[PDB]
Amino acid sequence: HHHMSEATLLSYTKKLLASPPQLSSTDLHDALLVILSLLQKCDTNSDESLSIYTKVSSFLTALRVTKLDHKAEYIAEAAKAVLRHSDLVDLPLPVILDIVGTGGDGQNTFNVSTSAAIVASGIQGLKICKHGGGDLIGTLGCDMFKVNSSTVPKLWPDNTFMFLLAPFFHHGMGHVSKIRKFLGIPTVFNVLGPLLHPVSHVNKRILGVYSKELAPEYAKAAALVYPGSETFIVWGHVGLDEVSPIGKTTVWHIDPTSLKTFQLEPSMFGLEEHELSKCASYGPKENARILKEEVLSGKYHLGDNNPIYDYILMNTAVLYCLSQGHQNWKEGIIKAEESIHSGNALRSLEHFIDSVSSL
Amino acid sequence: HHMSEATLLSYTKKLLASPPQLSSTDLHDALLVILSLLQKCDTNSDESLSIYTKVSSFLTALRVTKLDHKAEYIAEAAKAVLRHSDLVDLPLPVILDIVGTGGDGQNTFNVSTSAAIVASGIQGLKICKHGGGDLIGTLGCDMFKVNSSTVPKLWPDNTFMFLLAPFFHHGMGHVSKIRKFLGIPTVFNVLGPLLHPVSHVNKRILGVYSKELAPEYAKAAALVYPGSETFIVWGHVGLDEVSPIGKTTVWHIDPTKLKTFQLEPSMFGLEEHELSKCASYGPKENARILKEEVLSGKYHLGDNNPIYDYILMNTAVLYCLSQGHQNWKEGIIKAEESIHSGNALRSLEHFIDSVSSL
Ligand SMILES: Nc1cc(F)ccc1C(=O)O
Repeated sequence: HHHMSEATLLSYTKKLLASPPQLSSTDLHDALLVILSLLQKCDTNSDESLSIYTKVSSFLTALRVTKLDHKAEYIAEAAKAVLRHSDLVDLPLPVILDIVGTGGDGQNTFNVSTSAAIVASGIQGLKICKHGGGDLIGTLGCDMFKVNSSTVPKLWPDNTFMFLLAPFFHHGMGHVSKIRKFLGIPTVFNVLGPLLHPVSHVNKRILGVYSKELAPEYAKAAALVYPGSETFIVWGHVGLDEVSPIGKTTVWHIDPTSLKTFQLEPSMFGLEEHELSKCASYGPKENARILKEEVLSGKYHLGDNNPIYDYILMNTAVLYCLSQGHQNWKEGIIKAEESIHSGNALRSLEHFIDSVSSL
Repeated sequence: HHMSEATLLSYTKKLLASPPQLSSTDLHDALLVILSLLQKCDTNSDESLSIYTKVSSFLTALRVTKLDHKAEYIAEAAKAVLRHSDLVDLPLPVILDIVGTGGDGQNTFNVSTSAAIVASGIQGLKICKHGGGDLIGTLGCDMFKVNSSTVPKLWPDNTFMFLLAPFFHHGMGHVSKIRKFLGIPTVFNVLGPLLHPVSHVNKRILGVYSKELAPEYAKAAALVYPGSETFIVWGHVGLDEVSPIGKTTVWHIDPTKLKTFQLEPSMFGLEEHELSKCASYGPKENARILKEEVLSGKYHLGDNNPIYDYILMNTAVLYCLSQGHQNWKEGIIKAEESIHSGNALRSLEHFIDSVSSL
């Protein structure tokens, strides 16, 4: 009877069981708003809670089976519906970039994403507002829970680097957290993280995706969620949501002043290829120590063929090149190298850690 | 433990593959995992939340693939539910059943029970009707007394028996709450007619709600009842019975191939009646009409009483199925004779008395 009811949710699920399916991209937006209302108001241990988890499970599964949650317009409406339950950052009116992946690629490489974001943030004229999650920033002695829509505006003016932990912004993602665990299958939610940036001022971004087949739809989705933001969608050919240190990577270029694809190889950066096995994660604590006491403290050099160092330089070089409007990959390398050895990258990180500590 | 959420999840994943990797025996095994897990959901705990999430996921994925519209899947689903059933063991006439899937959005009179009773008064015929009884319940019959253990006692001396489904199929009891919560059709919606606990039944009418379903539903009926001559019926107004208005398609399984023909009340010498004239007056009222207005002999062929015509027609189809011909007007004469001889009221009365002295 009320729009925000099991009855309304059921009617949207029934559009999904029709041949062909009759669920529009805007219906998916509307359905997700009903699911989030139904889940936020859940009465613990009530029959109503079981019935609701039943109908949300049913909807989300139907949506996976039809594959409409892999269509650009549907991904965008889904991100938009989720964002309605989010704390967005209100800022008073350098190039501001984000770098992040969908995940879901079944890989466990070093956190190059946060590392490149920190090294890029050391380059004069760049500002980095990375949205993610992760624990890595956690283990450098700053409470990431202190960073929310209320504190980001205080941190914003004097910081070249910032990290936003998604769960402290996206209360809608918090509401589906338990049913996602219970479902144990991928859903539309597995690909929304990168399209939920709560800072409107971000100009450019690298968005990594787990699959070649998603990339073109994810590029069209990114264009709809971040209108006029110049964007690389990246897919490493080995199956990786960032620029791979082995083999090729494809870039899908959303260029608002112009769709177009181009191919990246480590040789274009003046770097050796490295196998994924040589570029592994040692978990958050050790990743952070490696980053802070080795990479950012200048223990390694361009030309040392240190695999992790190379991997971070390359991802940094793409951030720089994206930021300046050119494909001079070796120049982004030089700029990444200078950010580290000048101490600027470590200073950018330390200033953000001190800033957070002060809240 | 193999009967676990993790095992169910792996079955759901088979359904999300392109193309799906869920075989019909996979559905059988998945359904035993489901009925086992749902048995443990006696509270609204988080474990229950989790199990309902995964069963809903599985059942919904099955519906959207449409594997639950395929005969092999429907038969394997029936076999899995029957594992949780009390089945009737009998010592080794024609024995008939008449029942529908429901799910047609109609609210028509209980013509199956009524036609089963009238048919049971035609000499040579034995009726063991299986159904979801509330009607026969209100005629002073303790239908809980009719179970696995008591059916063999009632079998020898009764031309008519009614078997109330929820007292046989514990497995259906377990999925009752989640099916209500799902609000969408699943495979469970079409299993009722395929769950008969007496294997000696050798002919039946099974109504379906959909033209589209009927062909695959006839195949499933042939897999579930290999030793059975069967009519699947769909009234074109959208009805799981021989319709008192417009045409009814019949799919015929003759275990000698899917034969088809068409029924129209004129073939029975009957006027057409709108569904509105053949409405369900509720269990207590339906039982009153059937025993007072119909089995008493108050109405005859030619009175054009809608309920009475509706019962005569469905009885006549049972008779013709039983005899291996299409003499529909002979069917009417045999039905009219079972009502007006009193033989029908007596057959029902014998059963109610058999159950009373149990
Ligand atoms: N709830 C049921 C119980 C039975 F024994 C047989 C069928 C059903 C049904 O819901 O159709």
